[PDB]
Amino acid sequence: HRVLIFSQMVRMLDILGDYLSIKGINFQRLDGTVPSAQRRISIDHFNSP
DNA sequence: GGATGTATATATCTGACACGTGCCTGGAGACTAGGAAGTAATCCCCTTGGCGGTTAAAACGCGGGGGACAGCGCGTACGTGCGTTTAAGCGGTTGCTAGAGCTGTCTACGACCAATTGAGCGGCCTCGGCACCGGGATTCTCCAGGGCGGC
Repeated sequence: HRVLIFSQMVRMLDILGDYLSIKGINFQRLDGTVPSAQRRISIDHFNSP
């Protein structure tokens, strides 16, 4: 399985990103701080076979 | 042997403590009215954490020259000291007037209260001016016919 995780706060997204960084899980991220080019890059990277 | 240095005692000066007195202002006691605390309702602004898109401001780098700063010379203007003058400072005259303080009288002026009403705040209707739409007058580009030339 692959999982999306939705949050109302981007600071809680930072907390989960650090949790997966010390945990060691390949994660990708999207919020309002990420510009549209890196958003397109991340969505295409997650959807690649 | 005479006079000088020094110690203890006595009279006088002076700031401080307590006693006395007035008086007037603060405190005690009582009453009352209203200022403010509390309550409920309504509505609008502010808080925190986000997103999206524009864009002009902020940031960064680099070249260069204008300006800040240091040094040096110089000459003038200010400091310093002394002798002389002068006016400030103190004490003094001599009267009159201004002003603080106190007491007294009175009157016009402002506080206070009730009734009234007319000037301030909000909305509604209308006009002045600006703007949207329809119709008439004026000017520009174009398609076709007539005449001339060539094989």
